[PDB]
Amino acid sequence: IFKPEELRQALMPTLEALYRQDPESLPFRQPVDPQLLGIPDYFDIVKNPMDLSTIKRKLDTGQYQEPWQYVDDVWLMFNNAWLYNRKTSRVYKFCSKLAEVFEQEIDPVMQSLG
Ligand SMILES: CCOc1ccc(C(C)=O)cc1-c1cc(NC(=O)c2ccco2)cc(-c2c(C)on(CC)c2=O)c1
Repeated sequence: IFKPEELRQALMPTLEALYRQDPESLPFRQPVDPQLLGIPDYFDIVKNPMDLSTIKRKLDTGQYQEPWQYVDDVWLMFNNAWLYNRKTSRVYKFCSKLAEVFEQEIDPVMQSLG
């Protein structure tokens, strides 16, 4: 069992590492609005959307019961972007950079938790 403050203290640095990536985190900081972005086909392909602001709010307000729920949401965000965007596209490459950063950061944090 995990207290929400314990999860926030341990996991927020891994999320901050993603936010720190500029420009690579810019497609992921807010939820995708297909109308604003001019990609109205998005929700036909991405049925379970996820973004950094949602993950941050969940961590801030205690909505995760255990750390693998947070890890699941981060990977859901990455997988959505790799599914929707073409392999040669800017956003796909940005996602791959974030995933490389996350893999480096999450491993020892989960070991300390556990
Ligand atoms: C239509 C192509 O855009 C996308 C396509 C797909 C996806 C996904 C996540 O699958 C995301 C984006 C996307 C990209 C960028 N920026 C750059 O790519 C960039 C910045 C600098 C160089 O490149 C910003 C935003 C964005 C958001 C989410 O919220 N806002 C204002 C709140 C935004 O501006 C969204």
